[PDB]
Amino acid sequence: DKVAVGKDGMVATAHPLASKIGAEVLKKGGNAIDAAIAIQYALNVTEPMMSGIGGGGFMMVYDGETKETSIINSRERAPEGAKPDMFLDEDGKVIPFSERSRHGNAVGVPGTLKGLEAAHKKWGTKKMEDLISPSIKLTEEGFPIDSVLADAIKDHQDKLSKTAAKDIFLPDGEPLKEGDILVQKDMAKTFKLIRKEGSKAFYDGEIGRAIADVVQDFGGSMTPDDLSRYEVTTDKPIWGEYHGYDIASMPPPSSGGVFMLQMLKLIDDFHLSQYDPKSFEKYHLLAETMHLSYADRAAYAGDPEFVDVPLRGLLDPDYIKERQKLISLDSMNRDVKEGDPWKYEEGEPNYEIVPQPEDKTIGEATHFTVTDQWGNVVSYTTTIEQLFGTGILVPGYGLFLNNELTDFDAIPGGANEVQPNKRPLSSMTPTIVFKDEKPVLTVGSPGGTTIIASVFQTILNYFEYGMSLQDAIEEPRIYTNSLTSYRYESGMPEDVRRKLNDFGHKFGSNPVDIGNVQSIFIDRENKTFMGVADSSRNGTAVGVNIKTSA
Ligand code: NA
Repeated sequence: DKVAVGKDGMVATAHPLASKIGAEVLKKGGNAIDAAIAIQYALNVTEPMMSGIGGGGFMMVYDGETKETSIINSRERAPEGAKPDMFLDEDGKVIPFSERSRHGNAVGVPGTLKGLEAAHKKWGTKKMEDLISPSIKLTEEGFPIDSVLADAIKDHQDKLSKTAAKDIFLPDGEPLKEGDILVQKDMAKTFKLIRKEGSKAFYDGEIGRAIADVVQDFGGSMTPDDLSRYEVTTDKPIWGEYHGYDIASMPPPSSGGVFMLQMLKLIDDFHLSQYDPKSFEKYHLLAETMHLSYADRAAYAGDPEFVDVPLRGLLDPDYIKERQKLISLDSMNRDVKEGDPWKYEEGEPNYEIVPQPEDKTIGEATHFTVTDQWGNVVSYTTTIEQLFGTGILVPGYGLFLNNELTDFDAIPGGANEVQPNKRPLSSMTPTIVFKDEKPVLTVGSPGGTTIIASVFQTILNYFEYGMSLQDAIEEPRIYTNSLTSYRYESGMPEDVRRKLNDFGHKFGSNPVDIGNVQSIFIDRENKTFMGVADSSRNGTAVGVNIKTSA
């Protein structure tokens, strides 16, 4: 079911099998981290277009013992053979996203598996053999697919029809429909090999060199030395405060936390509870806020190891006011340029503001969350950049490679320019909300740049409007990053949309799904966990109740 309640454990994932697997891990004494790993593998199996060991993600973990919140950063790095103008042709103009998404240089160094390694060596309590076996037997013996997978295959037949993925997903040229069984023998082989040799086989073994060869064959410049040079990082979350709660989220190289918190700070003083959850005022103010935030994102966000992001000025109260001057109910801001936070901050941008064309299909990830009986809290957002990533299947291994490096700017000079060993700017937002410095909520969503809007709104809907968790998730969302791009979910009143367009907005004719939030609420005063999965997909929440003497 989409909503469940537990007392000793709780799991919320995008695929039911992964949910029941993680729940099983919790059931026989495992913790939230073990479950997180098992769920990662199960998601690799059942939803290979969203997450994988050929991709990367951000894993937020709240430790039950040390009471510390840390982040396993497994973002992909560019090879040192990667160049700033590698997204430009010989004529100095931007290669279309359709070709960029599938090319060799779009592939970054996969970091997921090493992230799982670090997580297992820090908080792991069960043998990873046990954690990977169910996924192995899920790829070996097959499984009946869901509607999301089938629709994804049918919508991306063309990308899959040029790689080693056809003979698996397009048997005779026909995509596997809902109910069809998906068998992945080669994937099972890779999982078994990893079960044998560990991460060694991936980063210093046959799998690595194979990935290298197929990448170079697709025009890439990645070497096995690039793989063997890779290490995950550990990040301290970015902190904000909203209506008495402390919010912990993802800092650079992700843009999620900073500007989600910025949107919160910007819209807080308008008190949206004053208006109706489907009124003109709320939607309008949301849009006006998002424009400013994304405007800043397009100019000030990038890998902190390479460029300086002005966090301190992006969240400064006086700066927030200065930007709030541009937000009003009586008019619409038609000149949406990035603000100047550097006033309120020591330092100077070591780059320039470089305009980018908006040729970006927006990609989808997967987010999941786990909670155990020891106060450990896991909120993991993992991704290959887009559905099936590049589409490139590692030959003989049945593994999809990401196109994460497209998250870089096509035109160099900016903070998010292509640099070697540099991590591309992400929009993912794994987030944990605390009260009295103790975890009470988990928020996270997939869908590239829209994620920030999905989380924000959700959080808003939960605290400003005080709605229930499922109501906060299911409450229709909107998205806009410019005066040209607008999206709205099914649920917005037609007259309100029409008036919004009369005010200068550009909402389209038909609605689309925005994000997919899985969340876990921690009710300590009732000693239970509540799990909710978004209806946008076939997500699932499963609770765990363990008897004493067990
Ligand atoms: Na992304």
